[PDB]
Amino acid sequence: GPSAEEFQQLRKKYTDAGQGHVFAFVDELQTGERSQLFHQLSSFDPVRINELADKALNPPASLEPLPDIATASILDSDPKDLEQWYEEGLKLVAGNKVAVVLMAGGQGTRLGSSAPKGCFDIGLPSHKSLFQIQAERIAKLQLLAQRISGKEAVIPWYVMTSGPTRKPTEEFFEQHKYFGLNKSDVIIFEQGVLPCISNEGKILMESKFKVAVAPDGNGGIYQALLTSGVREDMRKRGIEHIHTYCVDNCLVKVADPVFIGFAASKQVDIATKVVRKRNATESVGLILQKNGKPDVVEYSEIDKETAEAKDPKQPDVLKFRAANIVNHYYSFKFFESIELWAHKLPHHVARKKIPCIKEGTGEFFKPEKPNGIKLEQFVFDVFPMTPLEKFACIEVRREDEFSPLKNARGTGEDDPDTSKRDIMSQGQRWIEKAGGIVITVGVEVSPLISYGGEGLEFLKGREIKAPAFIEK
Ligand SMILES: CC(=O)N[C@H]1[C@@H](OP(=O)(O)O)O[C@H](CO)[C@@H](O)[C@@H]1O
Ligand SMILES: Cn1ncc(Br)c1N
Ligand SMILES: Cn1ncc(Br)c1N
Ligand SMILES: Cn1ncc(Br)c1N
Repeated sequence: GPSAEEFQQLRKKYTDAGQGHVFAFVDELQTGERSQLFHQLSSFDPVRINELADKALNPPASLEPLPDIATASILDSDPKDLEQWYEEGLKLVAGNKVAVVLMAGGQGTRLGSSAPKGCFDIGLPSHKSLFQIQAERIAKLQLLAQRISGKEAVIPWYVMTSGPTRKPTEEFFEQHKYFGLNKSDVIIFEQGVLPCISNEGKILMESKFKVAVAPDGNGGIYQALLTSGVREDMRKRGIEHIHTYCVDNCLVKVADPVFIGFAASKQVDIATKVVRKRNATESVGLILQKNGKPDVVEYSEIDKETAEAKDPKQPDVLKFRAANIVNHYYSFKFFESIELWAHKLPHHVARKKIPCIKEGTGEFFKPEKPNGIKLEQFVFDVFPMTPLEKFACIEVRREDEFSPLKNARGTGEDDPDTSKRDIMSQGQRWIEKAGGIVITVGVEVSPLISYGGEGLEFLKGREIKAPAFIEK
């Protein structure tokens, strides 16, 4: 019983807003289930929900590649610059100035796992989860940074989850003792939610006592950094540089020192990585300059014309081919401005099949056709807020840096088999370059042995029979 007169004023607000049907079932509810609905409805402003539904449902460009000033490439940067960025990056780690934010609030709808995507075991000989691989890269990088400071290096690991992934993720991290990181340096927090909206603009009811909600997209990171206390913790620690990435990339160079030292040396607010797009239809965002500003056209939003546009003088090469691999740098100073622009991030509309109560009956039904929409903010929608001179984009090698897990085994791409093959082909490559000989497919190299190919001299001359696993 959370008051009765408060229940009344809340009912007025929703009914005035044309959303009174959320109370249609109140008179047959337990006291617990009533209190659930009251509290959760009180967390949403129904007028604001109408505004969003209206823009989504009744909705109302100069478009060029990024100029050369804002762009760089691992593939053709002066090696003096690559070494200098690497060294400076590593200095910043050794200065305890580098934090990581892992975006891991995804559902993995194409993967159809029961567990968080970061728990998934892609069938490596180690059977290590994506999370563990990433934790060991952090572990290894901390050790590398010690080797040029002679002091302990800490990179705090902020892990952003959704309501659906938060509990299993914390249990997994706990069961694995945080993969050998200090639990005090790993913070698990949660992104926010928005209500799912029917095609007619009506809030959808999951049960007779609960509204259907969904995570607010990876662009919900910003808001969540404030409300979780994470930005505060970063400030306390003296963090100045933050690498943000998606959980699903099994090759991700966590806190990559070249990237950090590149961005810091340019004094950007924001930097981002790309790879050459694989073909016209790859499900990647494209980074470009839109209306004079840095920006991303998401794969779900691009038209055929722009996706298939060819380069004037290279008729089989796409004009727009800087594929977003969700690897971002921010200055800490950028995050200090979140309150000024968080509310300006647009809401992207996705038409979704949302299980709910049929308004009228109460029969909790799984719908056939998309009955409603989910709204999501995207992390990269801050790019057009950022001046070109304070933005930087750097090309990396797909085979070293981007191998996403989108689909279930059996698909044939961006799946557990392509992921394993990419990690094991990278390990063989590194071993062969250090003098090792591989019989033979591929070799898994623990990040604790090598972060990025270093430290493998001990393998010179040794014959390794693939498939193998190099651990301590
Ligand atoms: C909002 C966002 O981060 N979108 C990203 C993200 O797409 P998904 O819809 O999450 O698969 O990962 C892609 C790379 O796997 C990237 O190209 C795209 O732009
Ligand atoms: C010239 N160009 N366009 C996309 C990307 Br990647 C590069 N290098
Ligand atoms: C994108 N933006 N707007 C104000 C400020 Br300070 C920043 N970084
Ligand atoms: C044209 N462009 N976009 C990103 C990057 Br790297 C380059 N060169």
